[PDB]
Amino acid sequence: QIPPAYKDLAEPWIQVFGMELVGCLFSRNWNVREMALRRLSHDVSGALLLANSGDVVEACCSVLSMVCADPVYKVYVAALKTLRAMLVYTPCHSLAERIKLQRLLQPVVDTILVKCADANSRTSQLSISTLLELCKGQAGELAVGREIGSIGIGGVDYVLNCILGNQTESNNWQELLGRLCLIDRLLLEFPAEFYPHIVSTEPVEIRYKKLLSLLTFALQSIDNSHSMVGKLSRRIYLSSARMVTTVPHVFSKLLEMLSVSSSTHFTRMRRRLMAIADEVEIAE
Repeated sequence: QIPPAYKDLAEPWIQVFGMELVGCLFSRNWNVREMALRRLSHDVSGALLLANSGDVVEACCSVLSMVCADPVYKVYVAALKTLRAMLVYTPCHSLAERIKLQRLLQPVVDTILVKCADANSRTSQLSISTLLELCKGQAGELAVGREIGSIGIGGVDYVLNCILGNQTESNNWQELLGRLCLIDRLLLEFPAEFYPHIVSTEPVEIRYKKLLSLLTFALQSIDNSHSMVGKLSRRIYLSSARMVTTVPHVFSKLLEMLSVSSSTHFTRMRRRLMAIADEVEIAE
Protein backbone atom coordinates (compact mmCIF):
# COMPACT_ATOMS: atom_id res chain seq x y z
CA GLN A 1 0.00 0.00 0.00
CA ILE A 2 1.11 3.56 -0.83
CA PRO A 3 1.08 6.02 2.12
CA PRO A 4 -1.24 9.02 1.62
CA ALA A 5 1.62 11.54 1.55
CA TYR A 6 3.05 9.85 -1.57
CA LYS A 7 -0.19 9.52 -3.56
CA ASP A 8 0.45 12.34 -6.05
CA LEU A 9 4.12 11.52 -6.53
CA ALA A 10 3.32 7.84 -7.04
CA GLU A 11 0.45 8.34 -9.50
CA PRO A 12 2.63 8.77 -12.64
CA TRP A 13 4.64 5.77 -11.44
CA ILE A 14 1.47 3.68 -11.25
CA GLN A 15 0.39 4.78 -14.74
CA VAL A 16 3.67 3.50 -16.18
CA PHE A 17 4.52 0.51 -13.98
CA GLY A 18 1.18 -0.52 -12.48
CA MET A 19 -0.19 -0.45 -8.95
CA GLU A 20 1.21 -3.81 -7.82
CA LEU A 21 4.87 -3.00 -8.43
CA VAL A 22 4.67 0.56 -7.08
CA GLY A 23 3.08 -0.73 -3.88
CA CYS A 24 6.04 -3.08 -3.42
CA LEU A 25 8.45 -0.14 -3.68
CA PHE A 26 6.82 1.13 -0.48
CA SER A 27 6.88 -2.27 1.26
CA ARG A 28 8.29 -2.35 4.78
CA ASN A 29 10.08 -5.61 3.95
CA TRP A 30 13.42 -4.72 2.38
CA ASN A 31 13.30 -8.02 0.46
CA VAL A 32 10.11 -6.85 -1.23
CA ARG A 33 11.59 -3.46 -2.12
CA GLU A 34 14.75 -5.14 -3.42
CA MET A 35 12.66 -7.58 -5.45
CA ALA A 36 10.48 -4.74 -6.74
CA LEU A 37 13.57 -2.97 -8.04
CA ARG A 38 14.87 -6.16 -9.62
CA ARG A 39 11.53 -6.39 -11.44
CA LEU A 40 11.51 -2.68 -12.29
CA SER A 41 14.88 -3.05 -13.97
CA HIS A 42 13.28 -5.62 -16.29
CA ASP A 43 10.08 -3.59 -16.84
CA VAL A 44 12.14 -0.54 -17.83
CA SER A 45 14.48 -2.56 -20.05
CA GLY A 46 11.52 -4.10 -21.87
CA ALA A 47 9.70 -0.80 -22.30
CA LEU A 48 12.76 1.05 -23.64
CA LEU A 49 13.54 -1.79 -26.06
CA LEU A 50 9.95 -1.39 -27.29
CA ALA A 51 11.00 2.11 -28.48
CA ASN A 52 13.34 0.86 -31.24
CA SER A 53 10.28 6.17 -23.74
CA GLY A 54 9.91 9.70 -22.42
CA ASP A 55 7.22 8.67 -19.94
CA VAL A 56 9.32 5.69 -18.85
CA VAL A 57 12.64 7.47 -18.31
CA GLU A 58 10.88 10.26 -16.40
CA ALA A 59 8.97 7.92 -14.06
CA CYS A 60 12.01 5.70 -13.56
CA CYS A 61 14.22 8.68 -12.66
CA SER A 62 11.51 9.81 -10.25
CA VAL A 63 11.36 6.37 -8.59
CA LEU A 64 15.17 6.28 -8.41
CA SER A 65 15.43 9.67 -6.72
CA MET A 66 13.43 8.03 -3.91
CA VAL A 67 14.93 4.53 -3.67
CA CYS A 68 18.57 5.54 -4.15
CA ALA A 69 18.12 7.14 -0.71
CA ASP A 70 17.04 3.79 0.73
CA PRO A 71 18.99 3.13 3.96
CA VAL A 72 19.16 -0.62 3.22
CA TYR A 73 22.32 -1.41 1.27
CA LYS A 74 20.95 -4.34 -0.70
CA VAL A 75 18.06 -2.13 -1.84
CA TYR A 76 20.46 0.66 -2.83
CA VAL A 77 22.40 -1.86 -4.91
CA ALA A 78 19.22 -2.96 -6.68
CA ALA A 79 18.34 0.72 -7.22
CA LEU A 80 21.74 1.37 -8.84
CA LYS A 81 21.33 -1.69 -11.09
CA THR A 82 18.00 -0.21 -12.19
CA LEU A 83 19.78 3.10 -12.93
CA ARG A 84 22.27 1.27 -15.14
CA ALA A 85 19.56 -0.78 -16.85
CA MET A 86 17.69 2.42 -17.70
CA LEU A 87 20.76 4.25 -18.95
CA VAL A 88 21.92 1.54 -21.34
CA TYR A 89 18.55 1.43 -23.16
CA THR A 90 17.80 5.17 -22.98
CA PRO A 91 17.64 6.96 -26.37
CA CYS A 92 19.74 10.13 -26.28
CA HIS A 93 20.83 11.39 -29.71
CA SER A 94 20.45 15.18 -29.53
CA LEU A 95 21.67 18.00 -27.32
CA ALA A 96 18.01 18.60 -26.49
CA GLU A 97 17.58 14.99 -25.32
CA ARG A 98 20.85 15.29 -23.38
CA ILE A 99 19.60 18.38 -21.55
CA LYS A 100 16.34 16.60 -20.71
CA LEU A 101 18.07 13.48 -19.37
CA GLN A 102 20.53 15.61 -17.39
CA ARG A 103 17.70 17.35 -15.53
CA LEU A 104 15.74 14.15 -14.86
CA LEU A 105 18.85 12.50 -13.41
CA GLN A 106 19.98 15.48 -11.33
CA PRO A 107 17.79 14.48 -8.34
CA VAL A 108 19.20 10.96 -8.58
CA VAL A 109 22.80 12.18 -8.54
CA ASP A 110 21.85 14.36 -5.53
CA THR A 111 20.81 11.28 -3.56
CA ILE A 112 24.02 9.49 -4.53
CA LEU A 113 26.18 12.53 -3.66
CA VAL A 114 24.82 12.48 -0.09
CA LYS A 115 25.69 8.81 0.24
CA CYS A 116 29.26 9.51 -0.87
CA ALA A 117 29.67 10.60 2.76
CA ASP A 118 27.63 7.81 4.31
CA ALA A 119 29.35 6.56 7.48
CA ASN A 120 29.56 3.03 6.02
CA SER A 121 32.48 2.45 3.62
CA ARG A 122 30.73 -0.03 1.32
CA THR A 123 27.91 2.48 0.74
CA SER A 124 30.17 5.53 0.29
CA GLN A 125 32.56 3.61 -1.97
CA LEU A 126 29.74 2.31 -4.17
CA SER A 127 28.30 5.84 -4.41
CA ILE A 128 31.69 7.31 -5.33
CA SER A 129 32.39 4.50 -7.82
CA THR A 130 29.00 5.02 -9.47
CA LEU A 131 29.55 8.75 -10.07
CA LEU A 132 33.14 8.14 -11.19
CA GLU A 133 31.75 5.68 -13.75
CA LEU A 134 29.28 8.33 -14.87
CA CYS A 135 32.28 10.66 -15.38
CA LYS A 136 33.70 8.19 -17.92
CA GLY A 137 30.66 8.82 -20.14
CA GLN A 138 30.41 6.60 -23.19
CA ALA A 139 33.55 4.61 -22.25
CA GLY A 140 32.18 3.61 -18.84
CA GLU A 141 29.65 1.04 -17.66
CA LEU A 142 26.93 3.71 -17.39
CA ALA A 143 27.15 4.73 -21.04
CA VAL A 144 23.81 5.94 -22.36
CA GLY A 145 22.36 3.65 -24.99
CA ARG A 146 25.26 1.25 -24.40
CA GLU A 147 23.01 -1.71 -25.26
CA ILE A 148 21.57 -0.20 -28.46
CA GLY A 149 25.30 6.81 -31.89
CA SER A 150 24.40 8.27 -28.49
CA ILE A 151 25.84 11.63 -27.43
CA GLY A 152 25.98 10.56 -23.77
CA ILE A 153 25.09 12.42 -20.61
CA GLY A 154 28.09 14.80 -20.50
CA GLY A 155 30.62 12.85 -18.44
CA VAL A 156 32.76 14.79 -15.98
CA ASP A 157 31.38 18.20 -16.88
CA TYR A 158 27.88 16.97 -16.05
CA VAL A 159 28.99 15.52 -12.75
CA LEU A 160 30.82 18.78 -11.98
CA ASN A 161 27.62 20.75 -12.62
CA CYS A 162 25.80 18.39 -10.25
CA ILE A 163 28.50 18.81 -7.60
CA LEU A 164 28.44 22.60 -7.85
CA GLY A 165 24.73 23.15 -8.43
CA ASN A 166 21.77 24.11 -6.28
CA GLN A 167 24.11 25.24 -3.52
CA THR A 168 21.41 27.11 -1.56
CA GLU A 169 19.59 23.83 -0.79
CA SER A 170 22.15 21.00 -0.85
CA ASN A 171 24.37 22.50 1.84
CA ASN A 172 23.98 20.52 5.05
CA TRP A 173 27.16 18.98 6.45
CA GLN A 174 26.68 15.58 4.78
CA GLU A 175 25.63 17.06 1.44
CA LEU A 176 28.80 19.14 1.52
CA LEU A 177 30.97 16.29 2.77
CA GLY A 178 29.76 13.95 0.03
CA ARG A 179 30.51 16.51 -2.64
CA LEU A 180 33.95 17.09 -1.10
CA CYS A 181 34.61 13.35 -0.89
CA LEU A 182 33.77 13.00 -4.59
CA ILE A 183 35.87 16.07 -5.52
CA ASP A 184 38.92 14.57 -3.82
CA ARG A 185 38.49 11.35 -5.78
CA LEU A 186 37.97 13.21 -9.08
CA LEU A 187 41.27 15.05 -8.75
CA LEU A 188 42.91 11.69 -7.97
CA GLU A 189 41.11 9.65 -10.63
CA PHE A 190 41.23 12.06 -13.60
CA PRO A 191 44.25 14.27 -12.89
CA ALA A 192 44.72 15.20 -16.56
CA GLU A 193 41.26 16.78 -16.60
CA PHE A 194 42.19 19.15 -13.77
CA TYR A 195 45.99 19.43 -14.07
CA PRO A 196 46.50 19.94 -17.83
CA HIS A 197 50.24 20.43 -17.43
CA ILE A 198 50.75 16.69 -16.89
CA VAL A 199 49.83 15.92 -20.52
CA SER A 200 53.07 16.69 -22.33
CA THR A 201 51.56 17.63 -25.73
CA GLU A 202 45.61 30.00 -22.07
CA PRO A 203 46.01 32.22 -18.95
CA VAL A 204 45.76 30.37 -15.63
CA GLU A 205 42.15 31.39 -14.98
CA ILE A 206 41.15 29.86 -18.32
CA ARG A 207 43.37 26.80 -18.72
CA TYR A 208 42.68 25.65 -15.14
CA LYS A 209 39.06 26.81 -14.95
CA LYS A 210 37.81 23.36 -13.94
CA LEU A 211 40.26 22.95 -11.06
CA LEU A 212 39.70 26.52 -9.93
CA SER A 213 35.94 25.93 -9.84
CA LEU A 214 36.47 23.01 -7.44
CA LEU A 215 38.97 24.88 -5.28
CA THR A 216 36.60 27.86 -5.11
CA PHE A 217 33.96 25.46 -3.78
CA ALA A 218 36.49 23.94 -1.35
CA LEU A 219 37.39 27.43 -0.06
CA GLN A 220 33.73 28.10 0.84
CA SER A 221 33.98 25.48 3.62
CA ILE A 222 37.59 25.52 4.91
CA ASP A 223 36.10 27.24 7.98
CA ASN A 224 33.17 24.82 8.30
CA SER A 225 32.20 23.97 11.87
CA HIS A 226 31.92 20.26 10.97
CA SER A 227 35.38 18.80 11.50
CA MET A 228 35.50 16.61 8.39
CA VAL A 229 33.93 19.17 6.06
CA GLY A 230 36.56 21.65 7.20
CA LYS A 231 39.45 19.18 7.04
CA LEU A 232 38.68 17.78 3.61
CA SER A 233 38.16 21.26 2.17
CA ARG A 234 41.59 22.33 3.45
CA ARG A 235 43.28 19.06 2.46
CA ILE A 236 41.90 19.27 -1.09
CA TYR A 237 43.32 22.77 -1.46
CA LEU A 238 46.74 21.77 -0.07
CA SER A 239 46.96 18.72 -2.35
CA SER A 240 46.14 20.85 -5.38
CA ALA A 241 48.89 23.31 -4.38
CA ARG A 242 51.36 20.42 -4.12
CA MET A 243 50.31 19.32 -7.63
CA VAL A 244 51.00 22.75 -9.18
CA THR A 245 54.52 23.34 -7.81
CA THR A 246 55.84 22.26 -11.22
CA VAL A 247 53.95 25.26 -12.67
CA PRO A 248 54.68 28.24 -10.36
CA HIS A 249 52.33 30.61 -12.22
CA VAL A 250 49.46 28.30 -11.22
CA PHE A 251 50.73 27.97 -7.64
CA SER A 252 50.77 31.78 -7.53
CA LYS A 253 47.05 31.88 -8.39
CA LEU A 254 46.17 29.49 -5.55
CA LEU A 255 48.11 31.66 -3.10
CA GLU A 256 46.39 34.74 -4.53
CA MET A 257 42.92 33.25 -4.03
CA LEU A 258 43.66 33.13 -0.28
CA SER A 259 43.54 36.94 -0.07
CA VAL A 260 39.73 37.04 -0.47
CA SER A 261 39.58 36.91 3.32
CA SER A 262 41.66 37.66 6.39
CA SER A 263 39.94 35.05 8.58
CA THR A 264 42.26 32.65 10.37
CA HIS A 265 42.03 29.62 8.10
CA PHE A 266 42.92 31.70 5.05
CA THR A 267 45.93 33.06 6.92
CA ARG A 268 46.93 29.55 7.99
CA MET A 269 46.37 28.27 4.46
CA ARG A 270 48.46 31.10 3.03
CA ARG A 271 51.36 30.36 5.40
CA ARG A 272 51.16 26.67 4.47
CA LEU A 273 51.50 27.44 0.75
CA MET A 274 54.37 29.83 1.50
CA ALA A 275 56.10 26.92 3.26
CA ILE A 276 55.59 24.49 0.37
CA ALA A 277 56.91 27.25 -1.90
CA ASP A 278 60.12 27.56 0.13
CA GLU A 279 60.59 23.79 0.56
CA VAL A 280 60.43 23.42 -3.23
CA GLU A 281 62.35 26.61 -4.16
CA ILE A 282 59.65 28.42 -6.16
CA ALA A 283 59.41 31.50 -3.96
CA GLU A 284 60.24 33.84 -6.84
